[PDB]
Amino acid sequence: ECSVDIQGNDQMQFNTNAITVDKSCKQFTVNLSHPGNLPKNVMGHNWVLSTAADMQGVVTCGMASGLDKDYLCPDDSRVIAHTKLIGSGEKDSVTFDVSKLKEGEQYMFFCTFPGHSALMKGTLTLK
Ligand SMILES: [Zn+2]
Repeated sequence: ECSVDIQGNDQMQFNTNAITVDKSCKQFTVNLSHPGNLPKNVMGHNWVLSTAADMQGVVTCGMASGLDKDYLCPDDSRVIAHTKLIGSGEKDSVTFDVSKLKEGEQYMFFCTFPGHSALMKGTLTLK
């Protein structure tokens, strides 16, 4: 409806590649969980949303910020929404206002844990 449940596993994979946000939604929520066995310092996953153009810079800034900031730069204006960084058996939800999205743009979601973004990314589109 106006939410999606996403799992990030021990093989650096999200279980979706593409999220659609319905125009009727005023908020949208992502419920993130982490099946598998590995703790967050070795296989952490977050779900972070930006424009496609901003993805790399978000990722690089996160790398500079490190594990103790959950691999995101504090106050990064390019981050539309984000969960916290989670490890196995943990969960986190993020809810954001759909007014923050422009219609028909293919934003990207991804994990900013070192090395996860090229495998752990997808599109989000407001339709
Ligand atoms: Zn990850």
